[PDB]
Amino acid sequence: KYRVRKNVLHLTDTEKRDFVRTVLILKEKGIYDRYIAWHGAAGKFHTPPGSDRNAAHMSSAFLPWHREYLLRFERDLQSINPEVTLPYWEWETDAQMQDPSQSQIWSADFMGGNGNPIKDFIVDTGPFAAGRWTTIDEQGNPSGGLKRNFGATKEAPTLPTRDDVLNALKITQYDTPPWDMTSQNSFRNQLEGFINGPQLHNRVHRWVGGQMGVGPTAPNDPVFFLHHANVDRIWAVWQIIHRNQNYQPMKNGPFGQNFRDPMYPWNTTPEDVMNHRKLGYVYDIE
Ligand SMILES: [Cu+2]
Ligand SMILES: [Cu+2]
Repeated sequence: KYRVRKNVLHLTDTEKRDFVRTVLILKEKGIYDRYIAWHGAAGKFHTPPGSDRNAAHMSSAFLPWHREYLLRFERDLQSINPEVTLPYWEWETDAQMQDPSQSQIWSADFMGGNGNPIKDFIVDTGPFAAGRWTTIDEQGNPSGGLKRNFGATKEAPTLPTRDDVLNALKITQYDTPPWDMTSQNSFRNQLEGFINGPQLHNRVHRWVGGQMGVGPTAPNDPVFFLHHANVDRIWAVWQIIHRNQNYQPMKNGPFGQNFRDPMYPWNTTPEDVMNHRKLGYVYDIE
């Protein structure tokens, strides 16, 4: 309840400067790379093998997986700078703008801007511009630059709306069998965005483009964590609202998806991260 995750737009220039600096440090130290690989590994871990579901996506573990993932990242920032916490990108408000790409999150002192269509959508502004920040491909080999291409996709010309987010918060069950991308009247499948996809979470990735367009390379873009911080806030808000609801499946789901299963690549369980306050953080909106 001490660490407070703030909205990006409420950040002081110094806070924004300190977040970036710490992320750059994690990168230099070789720590940042551990996160990208954990994510890649996870999406490759199929539950069960042959199934669509994996440890980190397309099933019930989606929400807790990333919560643990973000918890570990924040602790790592914290080891560098005890004053630094993970902010969130409230994409639903930016979506209200005439031109969302005009959001302050993309300023040169923070995330940097859109991709340069002359350099194949390589990002050349900001702290994470090519030549300042090295990227890795799916194979673990250098890929040579952050790429972004906002709203370029026919399927996802726009970010998700405030109404889209409110409509997910109305769903009663955390998830429903068969605990996959076809799960109906499920908050998890809804938020993840497979209901008439891409919506919500999935929709943000498609809208951002570049590495953020494809799962395995998503975290190469530091905006990945800001986005997942916002996703985690929505879940946390749901938990407050539907407080007689609990995680599902409690059992009989596939191994890795149940309440008390370890979440590959770690030993952490969904039970372990069910209460975010217990983890030592809370979002501003409280
Ligand atoms: Cu993920
Ligand atoms: Cu994601």
